[PDB]
Amino acid sequence: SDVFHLGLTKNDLQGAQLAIVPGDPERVEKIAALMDKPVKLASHREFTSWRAELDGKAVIVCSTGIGGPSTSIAVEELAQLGIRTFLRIGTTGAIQPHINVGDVLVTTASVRLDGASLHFAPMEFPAVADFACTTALVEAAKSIGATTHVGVTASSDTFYPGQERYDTYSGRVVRRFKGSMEEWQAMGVMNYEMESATLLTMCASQGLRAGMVAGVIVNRTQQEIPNAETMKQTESHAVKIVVEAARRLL
Amino acid sequence: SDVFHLGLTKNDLQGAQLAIVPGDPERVEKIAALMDKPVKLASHREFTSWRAELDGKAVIVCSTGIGGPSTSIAVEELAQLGIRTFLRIGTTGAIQPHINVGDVLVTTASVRLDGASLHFAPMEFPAVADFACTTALVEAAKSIGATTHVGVTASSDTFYPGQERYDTYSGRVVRRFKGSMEEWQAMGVMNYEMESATLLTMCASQGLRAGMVAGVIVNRTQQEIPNAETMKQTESHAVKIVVEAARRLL
Amino acid sequence: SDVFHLGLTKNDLQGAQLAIVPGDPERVEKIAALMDKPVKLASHREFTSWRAELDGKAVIVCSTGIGGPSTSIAVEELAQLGIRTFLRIGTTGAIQPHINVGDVLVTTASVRLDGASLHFAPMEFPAVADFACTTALVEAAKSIGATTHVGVTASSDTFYPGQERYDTYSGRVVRRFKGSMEEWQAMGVMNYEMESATLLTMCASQGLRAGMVAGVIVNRTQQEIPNAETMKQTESHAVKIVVEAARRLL
Amino acid sequence: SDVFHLGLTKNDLQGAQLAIVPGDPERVEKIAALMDKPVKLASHREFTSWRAELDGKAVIVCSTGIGGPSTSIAVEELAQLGIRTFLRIGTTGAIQPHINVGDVLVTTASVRLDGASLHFAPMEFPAVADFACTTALVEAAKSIGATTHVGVTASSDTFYPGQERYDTYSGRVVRRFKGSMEEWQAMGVMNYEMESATLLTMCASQGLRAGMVAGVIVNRTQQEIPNAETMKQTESHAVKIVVEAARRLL
Amino acid sequence: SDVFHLGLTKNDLQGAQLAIVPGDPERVEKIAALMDKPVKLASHREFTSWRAELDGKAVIVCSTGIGGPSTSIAVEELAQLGIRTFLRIGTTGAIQPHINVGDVLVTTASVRLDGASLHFAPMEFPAVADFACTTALVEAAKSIGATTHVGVTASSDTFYPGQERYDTYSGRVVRRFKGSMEEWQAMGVMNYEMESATLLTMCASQGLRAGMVAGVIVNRTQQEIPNAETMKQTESHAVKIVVEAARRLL
Amino acid sequence: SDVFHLGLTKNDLQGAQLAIVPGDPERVEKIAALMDKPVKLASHREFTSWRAELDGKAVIVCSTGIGGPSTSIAVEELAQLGIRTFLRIGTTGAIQPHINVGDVLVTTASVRLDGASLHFAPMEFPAVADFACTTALVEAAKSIGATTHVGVTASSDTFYPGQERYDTYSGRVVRRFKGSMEEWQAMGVMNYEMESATLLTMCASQGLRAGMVAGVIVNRTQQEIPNAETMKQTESHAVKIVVEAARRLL
Repeated sequence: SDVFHLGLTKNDLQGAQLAIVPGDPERVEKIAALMDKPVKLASHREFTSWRAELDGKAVIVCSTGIGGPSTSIAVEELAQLGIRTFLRIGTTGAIQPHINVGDVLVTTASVRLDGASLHFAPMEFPAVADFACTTALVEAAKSIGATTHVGVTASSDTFYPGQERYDTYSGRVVRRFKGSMEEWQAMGVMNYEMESATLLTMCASQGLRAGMVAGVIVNRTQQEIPNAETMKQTESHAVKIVVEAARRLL
Repeated sequence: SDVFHLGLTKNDLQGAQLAIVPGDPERVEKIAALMDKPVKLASHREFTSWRAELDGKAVIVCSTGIGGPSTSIAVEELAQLGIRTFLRIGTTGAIQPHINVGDVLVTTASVRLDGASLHFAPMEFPAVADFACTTALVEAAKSIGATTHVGVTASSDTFYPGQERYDTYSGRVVRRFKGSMEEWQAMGVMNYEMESATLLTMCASQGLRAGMVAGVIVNRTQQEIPNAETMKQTESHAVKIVVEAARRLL
Repeated sequence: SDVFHLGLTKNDLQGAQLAIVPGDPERVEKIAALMDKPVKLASHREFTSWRAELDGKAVIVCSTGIGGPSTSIAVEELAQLGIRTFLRIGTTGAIQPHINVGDVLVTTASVRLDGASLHFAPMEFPAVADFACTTALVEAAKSIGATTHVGVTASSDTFYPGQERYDTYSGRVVRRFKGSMEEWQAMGVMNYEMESATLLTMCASQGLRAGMVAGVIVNRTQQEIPNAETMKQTESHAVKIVVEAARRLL
Repeated sequence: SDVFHLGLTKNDLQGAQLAIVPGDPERVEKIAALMDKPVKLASHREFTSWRAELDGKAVIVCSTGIGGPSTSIAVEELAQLGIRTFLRIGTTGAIQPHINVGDVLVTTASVRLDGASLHFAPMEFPAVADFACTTALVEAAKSIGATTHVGVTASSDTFYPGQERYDTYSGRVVRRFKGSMEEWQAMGVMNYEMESATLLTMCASQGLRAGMVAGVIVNRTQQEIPNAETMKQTESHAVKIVVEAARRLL
Repeated sequence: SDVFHLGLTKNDLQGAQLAIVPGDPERVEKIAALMDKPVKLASHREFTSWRAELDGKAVIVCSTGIGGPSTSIAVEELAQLGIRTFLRIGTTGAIQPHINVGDVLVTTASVRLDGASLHFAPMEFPAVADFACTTALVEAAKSIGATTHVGVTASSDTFYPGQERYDTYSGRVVRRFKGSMEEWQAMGVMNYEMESATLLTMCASQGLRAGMVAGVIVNRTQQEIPNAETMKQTESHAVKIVVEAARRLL
Repeated sequence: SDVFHLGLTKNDLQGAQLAIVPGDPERVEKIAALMDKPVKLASHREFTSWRAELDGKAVIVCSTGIGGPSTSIAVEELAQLGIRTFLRIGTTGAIQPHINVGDVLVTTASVRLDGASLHFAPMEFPAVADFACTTALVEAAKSIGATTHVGVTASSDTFYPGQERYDTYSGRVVRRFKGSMEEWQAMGVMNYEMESATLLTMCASQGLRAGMVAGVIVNRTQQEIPNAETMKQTESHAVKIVVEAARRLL
């Protein structure tokens, strides 16, 4: 009630100025947990949010939920309240043979395959991650023992029919797409997400800092299938990483 | 469970082959209250699945979530299960002046201002509604008495920039959208929304009937807003028309 | 079909674990009236059972009665079904001079002036509010403006003597409770009620969440008369608070 | 408007001075109708007040609710309006082999195993019924042709935690209530109910006449199956007795 | 020099209004050695006391002596001097087989099994603890990730002739303590200590805030007793806690 | 390496079967000095043991410490150590307007205002002293020619309210004691100490003898500005006495 969707007043941030924003409310409480004073702040549509304390400081944990459009809202919504640094988080599947399940990727920039990012800046402008927000992550990952990685991620507007795949009802991909996983695999792209380009682009084009840290929970181009526990735990290695990094970014 | 999100068995519809689909999951129960003997099929995350008889026919309601990608996930799986026809109902703003708060707008075709629909069809192909679905919706509307307007709508992939909004954080509109609304506001286009672009295209091009009704929550060119109850006008006028419509197309 | 005094079964709860509890059964219809999925379940004895949904989860608002001998019944009748949390809401008079009519009052532990509780534990053991449900209430109550105080309460097995009241038939109080209120005031107790002693005492000793909040419908030490709605509205706060605190526990 | 909880206006009893106070309102009704001009007055919480008449004199019938604290108000609130002679009637099971599931008992005094009596007179004080009220009764039952019983009654504050029963969410049977039932028998106790030691006590210690008669729907002292033919019968007879009894008492 | 017992004087506090009261006279050193410019003030019977400075303000710390009777003197004479908030820290053993030798517990309220606590409030009043103090201690233990626990502690006035110790001269206690561990256990008690009760009870009922925190040195429940390097961390953890806490409560 | 809190063995006490225990350790030195061969033996918490001799037989001193729970500890272990007779010198305050400041009291038995003794024997059992240990005191008190006063005391678990002191921080004293000093005064009790109870009751219920003597350091009800010089000598004699007193009991 000062911004919509989120349903939060500027007084609900207790003076905060930074938000960690995953894309799922099941991580919000998990995330907020790893800190102290997590007084659930609200839940209003698909934008479920809390509020915690870190080094005696205000830091929020709000989600996104599939779709750069969906995302574009929460961040702007948030940003107009007080926040001005959107550390993101999440797991994923990489497209490189040398990259393992247990390693964590830190996205420097992204392939703008989404369509949403096109509302804050032309395509010639890059979906670039903030410098400090990138080093802060690498550190936080440089210190727990997580095989760090750094590069570019493809940010496409689709799960099955978009992300270059051929398993569904019909059996195709949009012309200009048909066979895109391969090509990127040759430009040194690491993973396949779906919100980064919007984020990076909508922060980079609007004088706002943001960083990204995922967690390889499976590598499609390899025999060996992942594991429940590995996935369960690994998921948390990514939790700590960012949680721990945000402190320096305050 | 045969899907990947909706979490429903193909036997869960018990006949169902149509489906009213709103973005907000909250309304799913609101909508399915109107039919006869309803039931909550399930409701994982932003994918609330309610079912409800209507003229002895097994009809269904389901949420879309915000954004075209989120949408793509619903419809694709819903169609997978057994549906062949959709019907979207929502809230929105009307750009034209002569349009009013608490009115119904039908859409025969949408301007593609996203990047989700592109995965199913080139930008030449049109975001067109379906006759069958336009028929009822228009009739069912003139049937319950509602100042009805019919035409074209812009389905922006963003709520703030794509729909040209300066009442924001930065107050800037990338060259592209600088003046788009004022320009739209002469091509005849009536309103702004976010999921029609992906719904119409993908359906129109997959042998699946679909249409889309909605109501005006606000006319922004206007300033003297509606009122809470005016907000419940749609929550009945537009809500009844889509069911009124659902019936005829049974 | 499941229990006796209620007439509910492990299917009327839609699998739940929490539940509200207003002693008066004519308040149940108003608790749920504030929550999505509001449906009426029965009307036995004084246990007017109702159900609802808060954030897509099942919540079982239910009523107790005057005293802890009935509440005895209510609590276990519910838990046995599958409830592991309870949040009492109610009516109360304040002994402290500075607590005003309306002011929502939360509790930490009630002074054992009942009898039922003595059947679940010794008088040495403390009728303590579960830290879990006590925090929730205080947040909600506080993140809404509610003028709150948190402290000690006096759970009497009677409404006139066990709470010093002379405007009666006789006009006398048995040695024991003679001048007690006075001492409680010095002792810094907050208010008078009749159900929290059992409830609290009861759950603690059995491994069950339990918290409690109520509303100032009357103060004695003071002058002013009972207003209008602030004897139904004075509840409004508590009513909502016990609900905004509801969400948080789900 | 004259009495907080019940509503009753001193002008609603019209010089009556007796009042049969049953458990639930359903029993309050089958009673009113047997006397004359049974008129309804009001119904709040577990308190439903009817108005009858016997031989040109006013009489009141009001439900009291479960527990000694519940009753605590029914009385004082009535006794505050004009009533001075109270009579209790309900149903119970027996503990003495020499009692069949069709008898009627009368309580001269009750073992105080409650908590709301201590709010009226030290445990040294007896919970004995008046002599007139307890004479009218012993006569009324001999009349109709019943098999009376005049003795002492167990007035527990809860169920199993103080009656040697168990199965439920096992609620600790206070170390004090170990080897209770068997010892209650050896001390010539007839039944077991839950509000008499609280009714009789607040009376005698204040200047009021109360009496107690009840039928035996069950007699767990044996495994010999119980016929509902008796259940409805026993009921009516008992009520007849009291209503006949009251005739004298007026 | 001001107080007949402690010794300290109004002056020797420097406006301080919060004191950490550990039992032993050493711990006091351990603590105080953590704030700014520690300074001994007095050492008289079993009441040694220093003065510190935390986050800018003046603070106190002070040994209590065995049992609550000893505590009773300190607490009072401290409060008399100016101390309004207290905070206890000690050791103990678990009753639950799930509590571990490295865990820490905060007490909401304790089963009053002492005797001295009876010179303040009746046996009904609870051994409840100030809401904030209690919260202040759950955060601290958290702000440093500890195998934390929260709930009720048991505290009598004896070591071996009481707290289930069939080991001394007589080999048992009166008919009160005779297989009670098993008892309180079944009711959910975390530990056994002696000064807790008295403290909480005396405080709540006077107008002061007090918190109770401890650490499990011996896993008495189990066949256990730890060494000399762990009987040190237990303290470092607890010390950093009640200190970290006190900071906030300041 | 024998018993913790004390820290003493057996070869440690040269047979010593009787022992003097004067609460305060700082006064242990100046007692052992009165008997023969005064040798120090330990110093732990307050339990400061000191070996000495008399007439060729061993006698030990071991200050107990404020409160009964303390003493409880000390005595329980000395006893394990061999001791089997205890004399308890200490100070006190009289409540009679005939006993001056410096008088010497001898206790036959005292009031049980403690709480520890309940672990040693029912409240009914008396808190009396051995007879040999009582004549031993008296006579020797006559011996040095000291103004004696045989009688009874009141043993309080707490020093401020236990003995109705209003000049506290809350200026409040619970019900059980409000005006508790005139009840005693009139009753015929002479002093108010804090350890006499556990001692006597604890000893008189196992087989050990015990005694009690104290010097009047402060007469409550009294005033008449206490003459400076008299207060030390006050404690002096009552020391000489016990030492000498202990003479006959060897």
